[PDB]
Amino acid sequence: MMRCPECSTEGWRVLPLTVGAHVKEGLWSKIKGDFYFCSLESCEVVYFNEQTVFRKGELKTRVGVKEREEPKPVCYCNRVTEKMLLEAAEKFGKEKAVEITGAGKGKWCVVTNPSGRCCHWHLERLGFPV
Ligand code: FES
Ligand SMILES: [Zn+2]
Repeated sequence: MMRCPECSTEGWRVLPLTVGAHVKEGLWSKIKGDFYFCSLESCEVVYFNEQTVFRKGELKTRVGVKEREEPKPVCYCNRVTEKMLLEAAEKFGKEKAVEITGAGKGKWCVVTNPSGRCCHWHLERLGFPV
């Protein structure tokens, strides 16, 4: 609902629980309420709100959609990278790759995933309908 201050993309709400799991611990005192996640590949911003912006360099976690080179995480619960997904998609086809990597099968995404959401959105963005 809130728009990224850098790229204008609508972000999705994330709780302090999620933000604290992904930002460098030295920045925890700056986490004072909800943030919004910027999912745009080109934008340096990862979390933003009225008070504070955390860019890629302020996170301890690599955010898959923001990374140009491997490792490019997609599923954080099951430790699946873009490379694993496309390697397997070439061998077994995109649908059997999702099934074989285990991407999307976890439940702890609000903490493991920087977006605070299940990795389906990124899987779908990559052409792996789930
Ligand atoms: S991040 Fe993929 S199932 Fe949680
Ligand atoms: Zn942005």
